[PDB]
Amino acid sequence: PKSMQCKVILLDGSEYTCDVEKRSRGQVLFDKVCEHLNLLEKDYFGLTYRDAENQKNWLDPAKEIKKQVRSGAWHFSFNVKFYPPDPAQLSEDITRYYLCLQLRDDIVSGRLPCSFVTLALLGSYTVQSELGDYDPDECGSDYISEFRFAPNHTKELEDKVIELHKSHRGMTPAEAEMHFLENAKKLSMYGVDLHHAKDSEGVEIMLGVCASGLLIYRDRLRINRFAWPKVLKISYKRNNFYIKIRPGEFEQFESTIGFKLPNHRAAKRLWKVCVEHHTFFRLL
Ligand SMILES: CCN(CC)c1cccc(O)c1
Repeated sequence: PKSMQCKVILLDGSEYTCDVEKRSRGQVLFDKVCEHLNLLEKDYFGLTYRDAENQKNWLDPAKEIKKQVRSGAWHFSFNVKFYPPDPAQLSEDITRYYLCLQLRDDIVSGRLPCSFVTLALLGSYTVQSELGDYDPDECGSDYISEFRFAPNHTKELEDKVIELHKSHRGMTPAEAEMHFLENAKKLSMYGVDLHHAKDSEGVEIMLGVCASGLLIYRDRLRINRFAWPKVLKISYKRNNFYIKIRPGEFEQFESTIGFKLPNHRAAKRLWKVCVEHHTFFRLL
């Protein structure tokens, strides 16, 4: 029975290494990672890998690892797949902790845009959870934390994190992570997976997939929302992606909306994440 070495980047940036049989389905590796992380609420999380295009793909837990990574290294990242709309309803604090770690990376990476004050408030709750009560002995008029908080760090932002941290005296880690999530969950791009596309007229847009539905970002003025209830069917063909959109109240026919993706693989990637999110929605 031949075994392949797996390397997994965890959300704290640490690296987990293990072996699985070469014919293993993704679930086998994911179970080993989740046991390492003492994670029980596993269904919100998944593993990603990079293809030769350095594009992120979800490892399908139901499919053979070898049939997915194909030519690539057995190198993966542990990520949030389904962002809970209401993280207070997760059963375990450790689930909320890994969700906070994922959101901290979504923020630093710029996937999750954030106002100055929200960057400072989230940062202040992270510092509270990890260091406890503000300590002046660990501070100065110049102080620059180790913590990454934003895609573009400024002294103004560092100062504001310290001001807010002083206010959290006595707050426990689970409490500070809950306040972190109460703020993060309200951000317009929370849990939104963005896909580059063109509309039917060749105009570049972004397609956003999230718990609530599919978002179109044409411009800051033109923004379509298709709540999952309105979506009957999601399909791809060649480089094309289509959604079948419910007749309006008293209308006779469904409508189909068509999009151009960068290639067949990018169309397939978007369709799979849409199907998986639509299922998640009907379980809420
Ligand atoms: C079990 C997999 N399924 C996929 C959408 C899922 C994922 C997260 C929560 C949940 O209640 C269900």
